[PDB]
Order: sequence, then structure tokens, then C-alpha cells
Amino acid sequence: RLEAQSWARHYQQLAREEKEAELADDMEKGIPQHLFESLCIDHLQRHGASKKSITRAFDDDVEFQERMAEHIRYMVETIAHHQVDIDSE
Amino acid sequence: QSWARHYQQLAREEKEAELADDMEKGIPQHLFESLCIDHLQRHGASKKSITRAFDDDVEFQERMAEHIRYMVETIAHHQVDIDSE
Repeated sequence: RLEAQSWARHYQQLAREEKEAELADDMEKGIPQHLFESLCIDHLQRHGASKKSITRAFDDDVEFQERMAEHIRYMVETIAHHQVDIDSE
Repeated sequence: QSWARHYQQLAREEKEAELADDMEKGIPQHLFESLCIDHLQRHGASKKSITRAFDDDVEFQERMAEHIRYMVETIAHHQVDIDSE
């Protein structure tokens, strides 16, 4: 019994993650980087950032674009997590 | 190394850091939430899931603040360069 339940708990845990990972793949397409570039265009200029500085980071700087894509993923995986919890409630 | 160049370097670093500080206030988290609300409801993200993440998830908020900081420091870094023009 205690081995049959650890198994059931495992299965449910794994199905939850799959649901989440798949949910996170859908949402990720909802927030492409250009939205973040626009955000910076709309808000950082009045603070001293030229359009060029923003353009350099978003269109030219390679790491920035990667650390940016990486945070988007984290954001969507996280919101996916809470979306699942919500379904489970 | 000359004193002129040493200070120039030093000053540039402070300017860059004060620029980044100014930019951080130009991008509060609620702007990122709105963004999520305007583009994720269509991909399966409910208003409640976004809210939970932005208001109730401590780590989420902190990593959000971390990335935002990195964003402005990097953009500030490139702006100072451009100031060399």
C-alpha cells in the first residue's frame, strides 16, 4: 500500500509538471522580446537611455537577448505554475 | 596612468550607475504585469494566475526585480559607450 501510494503521488506529480511545462510553452509565445524592447523604448528614454542604447541591447547585444529570453521563460513557467494550482482549486 | 584618465574612468562608472538607478524607476513591476495581462490571457494565463505571481509570489517578485536591474545596467552600459560619441 505505501509503495502503491508513493507511486500514485509520483504519477500525479509528473503529470502536473507536464501540464505546467506545456502550459509554459503556450504562454511563452505570448510574450516575444519586442514587447520588452517597446517597453524600454516607451519608458527608459525619459530617464537618459537613447533609442540607440536600447537598440544596441535588444537588436545587437547577444547575452542581453539570451538573459532576456531566459527571464521570459522563468516568468511564464512561474505563471504556469500558479495557473495549474488555480485549476486544482 | 594619468590622473585625468583615472578620474575619467571613475566618473564614467558613477554616471553609468546613476543612470541605471534613474532607469530602474522608469520600469516598475506593474508595467510588466499589465504586459502579461494584455498578452497572456489569450494563451491560457488567467488574471488570477498573473496576480498571484506578481503580488503573492515572493521569489517571482525578487527575480523580477533582479532582471529589471540587469536590464537597466546593461542599457546604461551601452548608453555610456554611445556617450563616447
